[PDB]
Amino acid sequence: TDPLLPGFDYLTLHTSAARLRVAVKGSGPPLLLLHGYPQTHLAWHRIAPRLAEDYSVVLADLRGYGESRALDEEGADYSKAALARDQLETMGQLGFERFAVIGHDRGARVGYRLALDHPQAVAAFVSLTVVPILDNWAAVNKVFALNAYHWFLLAQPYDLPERLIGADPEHFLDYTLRRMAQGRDIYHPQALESYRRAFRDPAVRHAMCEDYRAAVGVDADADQADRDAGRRLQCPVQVLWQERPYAAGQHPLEIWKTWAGQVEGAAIGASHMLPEDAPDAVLEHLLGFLASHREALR
Amino acid sequence: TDPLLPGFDYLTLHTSAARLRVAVKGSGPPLLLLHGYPQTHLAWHRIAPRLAEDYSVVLADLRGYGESRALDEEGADYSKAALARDQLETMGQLGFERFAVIGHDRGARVGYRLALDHPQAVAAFVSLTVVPILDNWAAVNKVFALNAYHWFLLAQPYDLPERLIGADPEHFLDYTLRRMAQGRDIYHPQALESYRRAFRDPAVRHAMCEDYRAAVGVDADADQADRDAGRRLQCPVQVLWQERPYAAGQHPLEIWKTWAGQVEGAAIGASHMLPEDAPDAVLEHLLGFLASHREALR
Repeated sequence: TDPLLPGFDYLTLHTSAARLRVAVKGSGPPLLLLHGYPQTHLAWHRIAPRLAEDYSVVLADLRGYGESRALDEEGADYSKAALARDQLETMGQLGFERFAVIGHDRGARVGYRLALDHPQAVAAFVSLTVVPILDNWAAVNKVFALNAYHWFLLAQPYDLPERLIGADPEHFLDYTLRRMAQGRDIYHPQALESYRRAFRDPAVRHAMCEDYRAAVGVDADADQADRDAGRRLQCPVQVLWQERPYAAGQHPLEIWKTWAGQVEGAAIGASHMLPEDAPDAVLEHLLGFLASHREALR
Repeated sequence: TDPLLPGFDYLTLHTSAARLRVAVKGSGPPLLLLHGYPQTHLAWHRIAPRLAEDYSVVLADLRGYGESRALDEEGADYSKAALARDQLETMGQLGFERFAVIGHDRGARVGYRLALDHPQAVAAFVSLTVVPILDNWAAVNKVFALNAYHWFLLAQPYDLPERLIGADPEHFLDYTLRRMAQGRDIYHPQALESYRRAFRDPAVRHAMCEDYRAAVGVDADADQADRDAGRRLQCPVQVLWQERPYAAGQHPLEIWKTWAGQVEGAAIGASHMLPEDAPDAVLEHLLGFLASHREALR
């Protein structure tokens, strides 16, 4: 019965390599919120309004997801580094050279790559559920690959996964969202229609496969280069993770401490879909982190 | 320009739990040849005629593949152990209580499980490309899961993979066969039409998913129980493998020596599809192995 994103102004930004859908609200220090797969900026609908009471809030559809599209309709770059440049250009266009980044799922992957590549631009970074892909790949075993089968399917060469997931897009979308939510009734029916309409667009499905392809390839190469160079995130980092068992060496707080000198975080008793499943818990942690690092935002 | 399976007699066997398509030819000691995924008994067309000059040759479609079907059209068992019982019943019906087994791909998985469960029935065992699933699962890493993505896709719960692979069955079949052959022109056009017609049958596709599901679950459990018990194959074993690099502990000859006291084998410079890609090399090795162990066949 609350409206979706009350008072958010919907924009379409024309950047060097993309046409990006953005929604903005608020004043004060800037926050960029980046959704994940197979979603859009509406995934933040339970979080963004509260944040916009105290901050400048920018919500974006990732390149190729939702209503955002690459201008190169044949061979665009959907690597995290390219999407990180999109974020620089987006925030710059809106008046911000330095900003906090809050990401979930693929959006957190864009976010950390942004922070690594462009440390002057990232005041603080929050990851919901994500650790760097280098660490994920090192952890692959039987159970991982069964649970996260789509990491392998969607990364197969063009156009195998596009043919398979494109056959009955809405069925695959619905199946995937239910599975990611552990069957919990977390999707606002109207947000859902938005996710569905995006997924019915073959270009969106292709951009999602390209994301997964990049994760295998160039994104992992970029992480390795940073590890080799000893390059770490320079800002405060918060990681919010799903309450579940983590193998030795796999705990998200432990992993982030190998990538950044200033790390904190908390477990949340919800599914992978933290923005929609546990918005009040997420907000409590986010608000406290941002307040505690108000000097970093300056 | 040679006919397919000249002089083979096509039978349909009515077993306790299945209706099985069988093709037989020859006299002398019995050999049971078991094809793999996504194929049928026709995969042996370049090998079986030569063997039938000197042996009793039995070719079968695995339960649910090709023209073989489970009688339980709702909830059949497609575990390797169940398909191994099918082989006992098949060979018994034809007059054989003890026989050699030559398997490729999923058929070799049926074969080794038969040998373990029913050592009195298996005179000798030949595996083309396969090691026990327990060993495969222990080797899962990033590259394995990308290369063998279908092991993970096809094992997802009912009916996810059936929906995806069933959308355009012939396209997926053709793609998969090309990939497995490394693009080599190895499929006789008429054998191909047979593989295609089977794959167009939703029941066949479902039985294939069930095979992959069993591989994750009960088949692996069965291997572990044998390992725990110290149970090994009791017959001579030959393994013919694809010439490629194998990680330490992963070489097929080394692995089979942990499962059997009498093991030999050879590399063949071909794709995974050894029966069709390298029939002359396979025959040279098979004939020599069977001749060398003629006493075991008695």
